[PDB]
Amino acid sequence: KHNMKAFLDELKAENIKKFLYNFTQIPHLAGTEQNFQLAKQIQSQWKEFGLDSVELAHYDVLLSYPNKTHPNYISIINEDGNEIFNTSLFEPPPPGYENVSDIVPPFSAFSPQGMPEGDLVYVNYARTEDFFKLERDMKINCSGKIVIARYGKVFRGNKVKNAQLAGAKGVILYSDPADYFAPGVKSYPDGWNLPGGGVQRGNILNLNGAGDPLTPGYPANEYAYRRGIAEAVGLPSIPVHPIGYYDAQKLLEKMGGSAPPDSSWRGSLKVPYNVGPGFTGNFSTQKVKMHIHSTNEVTRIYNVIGTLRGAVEPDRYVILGGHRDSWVFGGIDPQSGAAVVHEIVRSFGTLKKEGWRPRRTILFASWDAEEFGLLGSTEWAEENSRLLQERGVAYINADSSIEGNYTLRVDCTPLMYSLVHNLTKELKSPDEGFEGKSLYESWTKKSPSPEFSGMPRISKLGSGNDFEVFFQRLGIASGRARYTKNWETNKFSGYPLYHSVYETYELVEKFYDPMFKYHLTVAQVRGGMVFELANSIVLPFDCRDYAVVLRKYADKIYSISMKHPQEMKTYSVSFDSLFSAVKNFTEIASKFSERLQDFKSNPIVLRMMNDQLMFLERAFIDPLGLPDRPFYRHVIYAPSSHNKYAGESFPGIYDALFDIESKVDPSKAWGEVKRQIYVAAFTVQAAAETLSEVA
Amino acid sequence: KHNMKAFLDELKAENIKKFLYNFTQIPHLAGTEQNFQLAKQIQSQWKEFGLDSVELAHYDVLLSYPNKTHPNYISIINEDGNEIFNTSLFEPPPPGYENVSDIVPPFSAFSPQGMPEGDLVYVNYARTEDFFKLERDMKINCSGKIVIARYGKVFRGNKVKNAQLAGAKGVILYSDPADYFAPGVKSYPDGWNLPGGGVQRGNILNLNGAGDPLTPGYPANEYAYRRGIAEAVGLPSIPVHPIGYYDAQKLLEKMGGSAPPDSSWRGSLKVPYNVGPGFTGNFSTQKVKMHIHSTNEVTRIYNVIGTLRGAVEPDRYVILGGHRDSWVFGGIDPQSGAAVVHEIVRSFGTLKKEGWRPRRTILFASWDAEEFGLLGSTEWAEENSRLLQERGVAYINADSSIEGNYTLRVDCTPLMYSLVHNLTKELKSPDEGFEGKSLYESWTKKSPSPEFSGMPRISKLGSGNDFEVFFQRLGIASGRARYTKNWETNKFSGYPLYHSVYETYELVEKFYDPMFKYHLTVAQVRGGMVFELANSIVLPFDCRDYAVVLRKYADKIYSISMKHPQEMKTYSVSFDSLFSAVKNFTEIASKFSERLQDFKSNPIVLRMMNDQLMFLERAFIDPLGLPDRPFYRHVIYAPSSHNKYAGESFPGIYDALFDIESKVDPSKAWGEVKRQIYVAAFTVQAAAETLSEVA
Ligand SMILES: *[C@@H]1O[C@H](CO)[C@@H](O[C@@H]2O[C@H](CO)[C@@H](O[C@@H]3O[C@H](CO[C@H]4O[C@H](CO)[C@@H](O)[C@H](O)[C@@H]4O)[C@@H](O)[C@H](O[C@H]4O[C@H](CO)[C@@H](O)[C@H](O)[C@@H]4O)[C@@H]3O)[C@H](O)[C@H]2NC(C)=O)[C@H](O)[C@H]1NC(C)=O
Ligand SMILES: *[C@@H]1O[C@H](CO)[C@@H](O[C@@H]2O[C@H](CO)[C@@H](O[C@@H]3O[C@H](CO[C@H]4O[C@H](CO)[C@@H](O)[C@H](O)[C@@H]4O)[C@@H](O)[C@H](O[C@H]4O[C@H](CO)[C@@H](O)[C@H](O)[C@@H]4O)[C@@H]3O)[C@H](O)[C@H]2NC(C)=O)[C@H](O)[C@H]1NC(C)=O
Ligand SMILES: *[C@@H]1O[C@H](CO)[C@@H](O[C@@H]2O[C@H](CO)[C@@H](O[C@@H]3O[C@H](CO)[C@@H](O)[C@H](O)[C@@H]3O)[C@H](O)[C@H]2NC(C)=O)[C@H](O)[C@H]1NC(C)=O
Ligand SMILES: *[C@@H]1O[C@H](CO)[C@@H](O[C@@H]2O[C@H](CO)[C@@H](O[C@@H]3O[C@H](CO)[C@@H](O)[C@H](O)[C@@H]3O)[C@H](O)[C@H]2NC(C)=O)[C@H](O)[C@H]1NC(C)=O
Ligand SMILES: CN(C(=O)CCC[C@H](NC(=O)N[C@@H](CCC(=O)O)C(=O)O)C(=O)O)c1ccc(F)nc1
Ligand SMILES: CN(C(=O)CCC[C@H](NC(=O)N[C@@H](CCC(=O)O)C(=O)O)C(=O)O)c1ccc(F)nc1
Ligand SMILES: *[C@@H]1O[C@H](CO)[C@@H](O[C@@H]2O[C@H](CO)[C@@H](O)[C@H](O)[C@H]2NC(C)=O)[C@H](O)[C@H]1NC(C)=O
Ligand SMILES: *[C@@H]1O[C@H](CO)[C@@H](O[C@@H]2O[C@H](CO)[C@@H](O)[C@H](O)[C@H]2NC(C)=O)[C@H](O)[C@H]1NC(C)=O
Ligand SMILES: *[C@@H]1O[C@H](CO)[C@@H](O[C@@H]2O[C@H](CO)[C@@H](O)[C@H](O)[C@H]2NC(C)=O)[C@H](O)[C@H]1NC(C)=O
Ligand SMILES: *[C@@H]1O[C@H](CO)[C@@H](O[C@@H]2O[C@H](CO)[C@@H](O)[C@H](O)[C@H]2NC(C)=O)[C@H](O)[C@H]1NC(C)=O
Ligand SMILES: *[C@@H]1O[C@H](CO)[C@@H](O[C@@H]2O[C@H](CO)[C@@H](O)[C@H](O)[C@H]2NC(C)=O)[C@H](O)[C@H]1NC(C)=O
Ligand SMILES: *[C@@H]1O[C@H](CO)[C@@H](O[C@@H]2O[C@H](CO)[C@@H](O)[C@H](O)[C@H]2NC(C)=O)[C@H](O)[C@H]1NC(C)=O
Ligand SMILES: *[C@@H]1O[C@H](CO)[C@@H](O[C@@H]2O[C@H](CO)[C@@H](O)[C@H](O)[C@H]2NC(C)=O)[C@H](O)[C@H]1NC(C)=O
Ligand SMILES: *[C@@H]1O[C@H](CO)[C@@H](O[C@@H]2O[C@H](CO)[C@@H](O)[C@H](O)[C@H]2NC(C)=O)[C@H](O)[C@H]1NC(C)=O
Ligand SMILES: *[C@@H]1O[C@H](CO)[C@@H](O)[C@H](O)[C@H]1NC(C)=O
Ligand SMILES: *[C@@H]1O[C@H](CO)[C@@H](O)[C@H](O)[C@H]1NC(C)=O
Ligand SMILES: [Ca+2]
Ligand SMILES: [Ca+2]
Ligand SMILES: [Cl-]
Ligand SMILES: [Cl-]
Ligand SMILES: [Zn+2]
Ligand SMILES: [Zn+2]
Ligand SMILES: [Zn+2]
Ligand SMILES: [Zn+2]
Repeated sequence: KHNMKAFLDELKAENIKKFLYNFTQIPHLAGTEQNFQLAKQIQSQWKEFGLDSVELAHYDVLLSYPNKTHPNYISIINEDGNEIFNTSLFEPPPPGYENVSDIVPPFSAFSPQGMPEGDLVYVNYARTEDFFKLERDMKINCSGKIVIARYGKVFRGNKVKNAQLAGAKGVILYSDPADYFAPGVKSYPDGWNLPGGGVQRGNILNLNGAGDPLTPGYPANEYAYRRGIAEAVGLPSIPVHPIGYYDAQKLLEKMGGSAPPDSSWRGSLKVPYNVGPGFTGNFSTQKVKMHIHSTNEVTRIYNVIGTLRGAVEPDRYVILGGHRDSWVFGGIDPQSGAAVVHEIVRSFGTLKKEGWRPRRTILFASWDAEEFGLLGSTEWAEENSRLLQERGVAYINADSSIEGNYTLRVDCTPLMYSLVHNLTKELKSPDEGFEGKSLYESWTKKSPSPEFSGMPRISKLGSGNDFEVFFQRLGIASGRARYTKNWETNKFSGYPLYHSVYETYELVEKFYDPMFKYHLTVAQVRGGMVFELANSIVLPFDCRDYAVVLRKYADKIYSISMKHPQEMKTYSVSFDSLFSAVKNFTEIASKFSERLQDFKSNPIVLRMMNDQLMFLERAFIDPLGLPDRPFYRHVIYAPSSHNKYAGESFPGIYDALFDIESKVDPSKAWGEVKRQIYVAAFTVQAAAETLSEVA
Repeated sequence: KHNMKAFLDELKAENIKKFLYNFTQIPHLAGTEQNFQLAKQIQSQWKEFGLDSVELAHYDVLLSYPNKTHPNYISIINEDGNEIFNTSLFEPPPPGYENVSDIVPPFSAFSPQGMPEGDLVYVNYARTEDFFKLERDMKINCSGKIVIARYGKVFRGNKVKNAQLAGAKGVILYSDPADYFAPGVKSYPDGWNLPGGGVQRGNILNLNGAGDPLTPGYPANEYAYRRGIAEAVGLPSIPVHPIGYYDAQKLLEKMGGSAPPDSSWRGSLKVPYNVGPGFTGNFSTQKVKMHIHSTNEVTRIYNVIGTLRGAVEPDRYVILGGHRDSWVFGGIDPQSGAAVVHEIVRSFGTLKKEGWRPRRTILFASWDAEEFGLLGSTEWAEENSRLLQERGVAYINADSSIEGNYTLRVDCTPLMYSLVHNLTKELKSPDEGFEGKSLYESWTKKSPSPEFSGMPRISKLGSGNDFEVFFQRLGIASGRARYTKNWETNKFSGYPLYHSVYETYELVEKFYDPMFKYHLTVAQVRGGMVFELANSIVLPFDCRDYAVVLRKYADKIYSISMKHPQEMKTYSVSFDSLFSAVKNFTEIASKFSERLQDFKSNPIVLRMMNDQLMFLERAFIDPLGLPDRPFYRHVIYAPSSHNKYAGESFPGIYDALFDIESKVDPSKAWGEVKRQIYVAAFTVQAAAETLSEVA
């Protein structure tokens, strides 16, 4: 029979291995010839795997690259202007890859050019609270200083925005062993830790969902009208560069001025972690000088779009998407995900060649330029937004399949919670000590829900990956799954070799998943979810799960507000409307659920309830967007204004409440709280009403 | 049988007559008790007529009313400050209505309060070109002057905005017999002309689709958060008041300064129509003083919403809507339309009681506060926008059924052109000399298409009525139809007694439609269109008709641009992308049409092509809206920036080109032309692509 089990059993660990090896022998940087040739290989193979159509969709977008003949570096300069210390021009390439060309040296994509000279201030992780501590508590002024911050905790783009708003004239990012060196593990190539010469690449934009900086709202097609660079969205205004911890030690060891304010500001190097500004007495006349010569350039990018036409509802689209572009070899990020997508396509294609077709259309995507700001997925969705909003059932992301080997990690819309629970109960756990047990059992055991015993943790979607346009702009139900580490026993940030040259096939095969069994399990979870979304007669969404989280989020935003009881009295700040809307949502969702369970080969009633299910995510979109963030349109979920990676619930209210006690005009600020309460209450009630009887 | 003919034959002229009489014996001003009691009567009757459900939807919105104890008026004052002439405090009530209370005196709804004193400047119709002539050609400065303008040609709100931007400190509006007195016809009550004491009421807002001034984007429900008045949308900043032509003669007869610049500036009074500023020599020290004391007040309004549930596609909505609120008795505006809606409901209800149901759901609406800025329809649509955008097939408006007795007038989306042609070929002409001929024949004869012999004229939708939210904000196919005058033989504006106390039942029964046959024909057209939209198995829209008009509009916007050949060369301004998109739209629409004609009791293919048809209007919506007009989101059609009543095609391009030769930075201005060309081209291609095969 042609059922989910036939699909899942066709998936092979050994095929994933082969594809990963194939995808990671050379660098595939967005906008380079090698990434175009890999796109053409993916297109050809998806066609031979059996998809009905596979096309390239290309766009011309702003990318950023270092100058090959004028390298970026940082110096300590003396009184006279001599450069007495210079940071590295490249990461020591891994064993066997020392003759690979076209390895892009470490840089901060989209840095402006500059040669700023000045005194260092150390700002910890450069979080919002870190700058609060510096400015308000320690009375340190960053204006005209170069700030040095450790990577970790938050998106680097938020660090740069925070530094900018504090008046820094440049930013140095570095990897502290406290955050990127797990105790007892060796450095690559003998272990999975970051060595001292290793450096994390990454973009430092603040795009807030805009896509290509030059064409917000519209696809960067052949006749697109582009903003000039001065009006581009999201570019930083001060130079930025990343370094490793051998270099960082040399910049930090001479720091003077104030002591760190507590141990949460000290990493693991043998330095005092003084905050500055500037160096101690003997070296006080020495300065730091940045040399940045990267250029921004409009460059062609290529997405691969494959289509498996639905037999019954070809106008309903389930999308499996992940990126192809990498910073260097991309052994984890993204090729451990793309290898998995490639095997999923192969499996669906073998069913297709035996005569099967899914009920709904499945679209497969190999996105380009994700590393430069989610540009490929965003421009494609801008191009096709009318199709996606009227026909998009769901979007399943497929970047890195592993960042650890401990247990499963799922972030998704509440609408997919029951789907995930049910699917993981039918899959085998790959974990040692859980032979013959379900993935649900092992996952639940190692990652319990904080709210309910006997269930596993499923997190909110944040951002920093290609589902952003589909979920937060367009309101299509979205989700992601991968294998992860134990975040309890280990206090380091993501995985140590993230965005480094050392992220290789060998990293994965030697130290993460030698049997490719974790990969295979992630393929079954992603593949399984897509199968169920594309094939179940009733869409596998449970509106009642949204009702439960909405109450949780309402309670949580109310508790933030109730830190300010006097102001709530003075300004008549009531959450009554939001709680009322949530109660109504609960009631209506419960009655909808009964109709769904109880409605006869009547395809119109079915479709009309599949359309109610599909448009429920869509109902939380506000076409006016959030304040000063027009492309974040979902009212329940947005990326945190302080950390793009983290999701925030009732973001409009959260941001109106944040730091409200430091606003100069409290009537005005509490007015905007009330406004946002009204917006949320209205939108929740409106979402609820899409599930009432239609007439 | 239960077919369109049974529906149409059940409609009765004599029922329309009775309903009109019933709806026009007392004033039904928005926000007054009498309009609430009429809402409750409509609700009860629609229930007894057989609808499945009839509810009131109420909102609390900003309205405007004169002060009962502090009347608005205008004076000529002398040197000493004596008021030597005062305009009327009320229109002489018509015969038999002289004891009706609660007749609102003439005023400009939403005028601010003020007592400005100054010299008069006469600005003709206060159009954009009128102010150009004054300022640029005649060198007359309106700054600090009171301007007097004749009603006609454009929405009065645009006149007030133009006066404001010219620096006027107040505006006096008046009705010139040139525009409101048809030669050879007598004054009410002996004819249908405006007498000298008659005055046109109306709002002077510039809302640009926003709805309630205090709650743009969101319904004005019980917990709504309201802008303060200073941040309200669309309110004028200078006092404004309307007068009749006896009063106007007294203000104009002493005007001095420059002569009118040509005969297009002279109306029909025995005055020179001098432009001013100020009065001639003997009276030069006399001034005009306005006394305005109207107040803006948040007031409850009530829409009546009736539902006739669909038997097959209950989640697809065809809406018939028109307003109930009137300035005074509303004999034409709106009750000649509402009487027609009431008979349509009665007819559909008689079919329903014999067991019939339409295929799709039909919603019927009696909107409130249309006269105060389309507030009822807008707030309801803001409330229900998610339902309407995913389920709204079409919206058929039903304000005034007559403004003349010569022939039919239709304004609608190109998608309904074939529907209208086919329906009017099956209806009987009510016209003298066309006994036994079709409405199509008589209409085509008296109102030929300018483009094609053998077809009738169908115009673009403008604005100034309740379809605005449904069409220009939400992208639901919309249309309207009424009986109209011969605009050829008569050079007057709309109908003379528009928004005057003299608009009565007797006006209609004596002078417009004594047999109610024109009413009945409009009921058959509106009713017929609703029937066909709600009941035809394939939605009655022809995508190919959009292709034809899009080419016409492209040619037209290109010709405007080509008035500037040097700039088009210098700035590389190409319309190629827009013509390419239009050609593609034509090709794809033609292939879609063949699939539609040729696709088998397969309900999913049918529905998937009914969804393609229904979402085609929707595809022309840009969620970022037009520049500085976020609630005008349709890219093909918007209300003219110079005249809310008139439709403009490719409005984004049109406005970027308007007066472009007077902009200071031509590179910047031609850049914005190119930007708008790109937006239009992209949107047309995107609309076309919603009609390709779905997978
Ligand atoms: C969660 O769901 C419930 C429904 O189960 C919603 O309940 C509605 O609550 C609103 C308040 O936001 C009620 O509003 C009130 O309506 C009264 C009239 O309602 C009756 O008549 C109307 C016709 O217009 C019918 O639609 C309706 O069914 C009732 O028959 C008004 O008279 C009230 O105004 C008066 O009191 C208020 C408050 O003290 C004053 O400010 C006013 O000035 C005025 O004196 C009021 O507007 C509404 O009736 C409720 N509908 C019900 C019970 O069916 C919740 O609103 C919803 N939650 C959210 C957040 O949407
Ligand atoms: C009306 O409909 C037609 C389709 O019938 C559209 O035609 C497209 O036109 C665009 C231009 O806007 C063409 O774009 C060109 O694509 C070339 C590659 O296309 C081939 O390969 C791709 C894979 O990426 C396939 O998708 C495609 O089917 C072809 O096989 C590029 O190489 C071109 O770029 C080169 O030339 C240009 C122009 O001189 C340079 O600026 C570039 O730098 C580069 O040198 C170009 O991008 C596209 O192929 C056409 N599609 C077709 C024919 O199927 C119209 O665009 C459409 N109208 C509107 C307004 O949308
Ligand atoms: C995840 O799996 C669970 C458990 O299998 C699914 O819930 C179950 O779904 C079925 C089908 O709707 C329910 O069956 C119903 O039983 C009652 C009789 O008591 C009757 O109302 C219906 O005729 C129908 O047969 C079953 O009750 C329900 N079990 C629950 C809620 O515990 C759940 O739907 C799955 N989620 C998905 C697919 O997203
Ligand atoms: C308005 O009325 C006209 C004329 O009746 C409608 O056009 C006609 O629609 C019918 C049904 O699609 C077409 O019939 C077709 O005939 C051909 C054989 O030549 C075949 O392709 C199909 O099997 C079908 O029977 C007819 O050709 C067509 N006539 C035209 C275009 O002249 C029009 O659809 C109506 N518009 C509406 C309802 O909006
Ligand atoms: C655990 N963790 C992560 O998973 C970060 C997401 C990394 C990865 N995303 C990613 O690299 N995206 C790119 C582009 C993101 C964008 O431009 O929005 C990047 O962040 O530079 C992913 O989604 O798997 C994390 C959190 C905080 C931190 F500082 N470092 C890593
Ligand atoms: C012929 N003609 C009209 O039909 C104007 C539309 C009048 C009527 N609409 C209407 O009165 N709407 C109200 C409210 C309009 C709004 O606030 O958008 C008004 O205009 O004051 C209708 O749509 O039938 C016209 C054109 C120009 C002019 F100056 N006077 C009348
Ligand atoms: C990755 O796999 C592909 C597909 O097997 C290899 O590409 C093929 O290479 C052979 C031998 O050069 C050619 O004859 C085919 O035309 C290629 N097929 C394609 C592109 O569809 C590719 O070379 C492998 N890459 C590495 C690094 O091993
Ligand atoms: C990358 O850096 C190089 C070399 O240091 C730049 O090339 C120089 O550009 C300047 C200004 O145009 C010229 O006056 C020199 O003659 C060039 N020098 C050499 C060695 O060619 C180059 O322009 C930079 N590339 C960019 C900005 O993309
Ligand atoms: C750091 O790098 C700089 C730039 O390459 C070095 O300084 C240059 O050295 C050459 C050769 O001595 C001089 O002729 C240049 O004028 C110098 N350029 C600048 C910009 O200073 C410097 O020696 C390096 N420092 C260390 C410690 O290796
Ligand atoms: C793959 O899984 C193994 C099994 O847990 C990991 O290795 C162990 O890590 C724990 C937890 O910190 C230590 O107590 C043990 O000393 C390690 N044992 C062995 C056999 O090495 C391994 O680290 C995982 N790989 C990655 C990259 O996380
Ligand atoms: C308009 O028509 C309605 C309905 O026939 C009249 O309202 C009815 O009046 C009678 C007699 O007073 C009452 O017994 C009914 O309760 C009313 N029915 C309703 C409101 O549904 C109304 O009075 C007529 N108006 C005029 C001005 O003639
Ligand atoms: C309407 O006009 C009247 C009377 O000319 C206003 O009533 C006066 O308001 C002022 C200011 O509040 C008081 O000082 C007077 O004592 C009132 N006079 C009378 C005759 O009552 C009234 O407030 C206005 N109504 C509004 C603004 O809605
Ligand atoms: C125009 O109206 C005003 C206001 O009612 C009249 O002037 C008032 O007249 C009374 C009685 O003579 C005076 O006591 C008031 O002081 C006046 N008020 C103002 C504001 O001037 C005026 O007479 C009327 N003019 C004409 C020609 O009828
Ligand atoms: C209703 O229809 C009649 C018939 O055309 C209109 O009256 C005529 O108007 C024409 C055109 O200007 C004149 O030539 C005739 O003198 C009029 N004839 C009669 C019989 O009155 C009448 O004006 C229409 N009603 C309205 C309000 O337009
Ligand atoms: C920080 O530095 C500059 C002076 O160089 C000054 O303009 C700015 O306001 C300072 N802010 C402080 C001291 O808070
Ligand atoms: C019109 O009037 C005032 C002077 O009272 C002045 O400020 C304004 O600029 C004038 N504009 C002209 C003369 O163009
Ligand atoms: Ca873009
Ligand atoms: Ca509103
Ligand atoms: Cl992912
Ligand atoms: Cl109308
Ligand atoms: Zn990635
Ligand atoms: Zn990455
Ligand atoms: Zn009206
Ligand atoms: Zn009106």
